[PDB]
Amino acid sequence: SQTIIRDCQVDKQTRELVYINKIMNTMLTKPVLMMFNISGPIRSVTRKNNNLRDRIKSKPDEQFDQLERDYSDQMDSIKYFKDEHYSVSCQNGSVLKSKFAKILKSHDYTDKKSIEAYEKYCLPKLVDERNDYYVAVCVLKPGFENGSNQVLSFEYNPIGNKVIVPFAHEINDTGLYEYDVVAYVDSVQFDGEQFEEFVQSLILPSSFKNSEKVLYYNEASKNKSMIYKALEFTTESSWGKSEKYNWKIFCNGFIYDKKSKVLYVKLHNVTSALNKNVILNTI
Repeated sequence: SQTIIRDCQVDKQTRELVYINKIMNTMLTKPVLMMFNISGPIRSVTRKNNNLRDRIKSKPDEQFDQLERDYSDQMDSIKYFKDEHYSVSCQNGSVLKSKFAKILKSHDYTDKKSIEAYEKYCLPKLVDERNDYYVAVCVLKPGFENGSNQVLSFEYNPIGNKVIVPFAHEINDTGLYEYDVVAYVDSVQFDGEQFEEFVQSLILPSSFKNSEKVLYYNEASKNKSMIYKALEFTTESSWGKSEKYNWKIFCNGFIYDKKSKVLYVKLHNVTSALNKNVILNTI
């Protein structure tokens, strides 16, 4: 149910975004819509083996585990790409905005109410005036969950040396969005400012201990730079000989390897009033 993203430069002009969504692995009863921004037009769409999900996920998870001290368990122009079960179209947001229902019908996404809903709560997040960023429309069809290929791979060419990390949620009534996504983005440049804005708006899960505090970290290390929040608290034995434990869990934010220009993102069960993408520069 978590969303896994891997975006890598595969050569001078091309990048590949691998997107694994929660939906993608459900018994789809009818066509499902997924839309997100991408920094350039797509030229190929493929499905990949499910083993890729854990391979990709382990990377950001591993990086963030290194920050924790979890004493648990202790003993003490529109382009189309189709398949028997999915249908995708790439186009500038303005275009999608200008022909939404037809394009969607094009992918066999009929339900009028649903179309209106997306046009009202989704599209606004995917259409920017300043830059007419591209949008990827994927309609998943029943049967997509049959087999071991519920992983979409988008081959594309970045416009203007930019890379969009698709975090934009659907606009909702409460103004609060719960995130659960991990990401791996290589060949990108650090952006402290927007990383901080994001980290500082996050609300961590609770350990239910009256003594817990949420600390904000923004530290640069030898090779890597980290911006994250963590839940910290102490636990001590009552029997005497107070062997104190300083727990440091629920670390979420951005970790950036300055040497290899790799970005690790983890926003696991955190809430925020921010509903936006992270747009970075390529290297």
